[PDB]
Amino acid sequence: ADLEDNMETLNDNLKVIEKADNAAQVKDALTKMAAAAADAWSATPPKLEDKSPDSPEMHDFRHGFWILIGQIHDALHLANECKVKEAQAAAEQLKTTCNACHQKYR
Amino acid sequence: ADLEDNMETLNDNLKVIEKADNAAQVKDALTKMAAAAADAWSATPPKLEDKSPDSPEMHDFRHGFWILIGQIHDALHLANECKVKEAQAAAEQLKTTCNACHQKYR
Amino acid sequence: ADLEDNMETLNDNLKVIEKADNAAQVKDALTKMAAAAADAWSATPPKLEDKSPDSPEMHDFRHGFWILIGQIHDALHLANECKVKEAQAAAEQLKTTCNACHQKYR
Amino acid sequence: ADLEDNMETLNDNLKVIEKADNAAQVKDALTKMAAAAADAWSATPPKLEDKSPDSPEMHDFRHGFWILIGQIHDALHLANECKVKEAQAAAEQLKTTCNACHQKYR
Ligand code: HEM
Ligand code: HEM
Ligand code: HEM
Ligand code: HEM
Ligand SMILES: *C1=CC(=O)N(CCCCN2C(=O)C=C(*)C2=O)C1=O
Ligand SMILES: *C1=CC(=O)N(CCCCN2C(=O)C=C(*)C2=O)C1=O
Ligand SMILES: [Zn+2]
Ligand SMILES: [Zn+2]
Ligand SMILES: [Zn+2]
Ligand SMILES: [Zn+2]
Repeated sequence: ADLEDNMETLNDNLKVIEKADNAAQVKDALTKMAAAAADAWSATPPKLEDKSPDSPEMHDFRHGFWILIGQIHDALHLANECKVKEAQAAAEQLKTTCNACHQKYR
Repeated sequence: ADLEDNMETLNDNLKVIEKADNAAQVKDALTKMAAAAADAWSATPPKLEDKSPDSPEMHDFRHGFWILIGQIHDALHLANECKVKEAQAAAEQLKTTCNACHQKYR
Repeated sequence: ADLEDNMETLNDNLKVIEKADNAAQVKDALTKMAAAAADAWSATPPKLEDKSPDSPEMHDFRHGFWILIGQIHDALHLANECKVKEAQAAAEQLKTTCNACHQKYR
Repeated sequence: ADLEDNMETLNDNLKVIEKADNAAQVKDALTKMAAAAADAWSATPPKLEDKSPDSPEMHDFRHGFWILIGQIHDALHLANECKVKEAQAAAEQLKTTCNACHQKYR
């Protein structure tokens, strides 16, 4: 999937989680988020088109995905344990990682 | 790329790290490994081909890559700090993750 | 040290980081936060003094420290890399973790 | 507690995790190991007393506890999801981290 589509998948599923009634819905969403974040790994964002892959900027760009992936991984544990409110909080909190990357690279 | 080729990227780059003389070499190899781990995320392994994308087995299989990716993330920081020896040890330590997945799923 | 004293140390050093114009000062402050956060691990806050040490509340309280500890760990690598602004932003970001625990447990 | 006593707690609990019959027994042991590893954070090992608190050795020593704490955290989630063989597997894998530290500093 292209970068924009993975980003839409991340946005859609954060909202699903916010509004979720049960653990299954939160798990399903976090699962789709993980897959989207992992597929985005390799993408070159428009603002860095003129920079190579091994470029310093691209390393720092990709670093935000390691952070996101890790927060997704741990939130899915909280959902697996039926700790719905807790998993919803972890999801709300990882917005800071979304925002930081957008602020610098969108 | 396919799962086999991602494994070859992981294997190859690990020996590069093993034998490397400087930080830049280790950084480049970890970067390639991180892309290959992320790309592997959604692969279905030959031995789980009778299991569904949402099944305990496929969740456990992907969990192994969350762990791998985490370890590669940290190892790159060590490489970035030019802590080459400490980076090669992390790369050695994460081989436990490679092998753990293999024993269960290869 | 007690929990209040660890909280003062976390806060005081977060302010040092915000004010800092160099990596050395951010590193040192992140190091002291790490120590304060690990020392707070086993504290029982007043609002949970009526709860079992194995309660879901107490497990969730300690989980907030795990999150904080890992955010400090990553920010410190950023600081070791002389990514002064990126380390400051990470420190800014982990305030969400401080805020979340406080709102539930203080 | 002092470094030696926390190391006893780490070692005793590992062996309890080995032999455990149920998830409750693994959860409880891992909880105890988390606390022991967090309490050990600050400790100056005998082999490094003559080093500065901000020497590379001490930074590296503390780093190993970050790695250990994150691994205990993840295993505890597996134990809480009743994935007892997977939590036992994760626990017995900790020894990669235990051994690496002992090799350099014990
Ligand atoms: C975190 C979970 C997260 C969300 C949510 C998110 C959403 C998001 C949207 C809705 C867009 C707009 C899509 C569009 O083009 O209309 C968007 C765009 C970009 N993002 Fe994002 N994003 C989240 C996380 C992250 C992270 C962690 C990074 C960088 C590491 C990142 C980056 C970007 C970039 C670049 C774009 C613009 C891409 C484009 O338009 O082609 N996001 N995101
Ligand atoms: C860790 C860094 C890592 C390495 C290195 C590695 C290597 C590796 C090789 C060389 C192969 C054989 C490829 C072939 O075509 O014969 C192989 C195969 C598989 N692996 Fe692997 N592998 C590493 C990590 C991991 C992890 C973390 C997992 C699971 C989460 C995993 C899984 C597998 C599977 C399944 C195979 C078989 C694939 C096939 O036959 O098509 N590996 N790996
Ligand atoms: C994150 C870096 C963080 C900061 C900063 C912080 C600050 C802070 C202050 C300044 C206080 C007031 C202490 C006082 O009485 O003088 C305070 C108090 C509490 N905190 Fe805190 N705090 C941060 C993080 C966290 C986290 C992550 C948790 C829980 C996981 C947490 C908890 C608490 C609690 C409980 C108190 C009240 C203590 C008491 O009144 O006895 N904090 N924090
Ligand atoms: C990880 C799970 C882990 C285990 C288990 C473990 C065990 C252990 C023992 C049994 C000892 C000696 C016991 C005694 O009573 O003297 C011991 C001692 C030391 N350790 Fe350890 N240890 C584990 C992990 C770690 C980690 C991650 C580190 C460093 C980051 C570490 C370090 C040390 C040191 C230093 C000692 C010697 C203590 C002394 O001589 O005073 N260990 N550990
Ligand atoms: C998902 C979350 C949840 O709480 N449940 C109920 C069954 C889980 C039962 N338990 C334990 O109490 C400990 C492990 C375990 O699996 C879900 O299905
Ligand atoms: C890569 C690793 C390394 O040590 N060096 C040498 C320059 C170090 C520059 N520094 C600091 O000393 C502290 C932060 C920082 O960026 C590399 O180029
Ligand atoms: Zn967690
Ligand atoms: Zn690290
Ligand atoms: Zn990082
Ligand atoms: Zn996990």
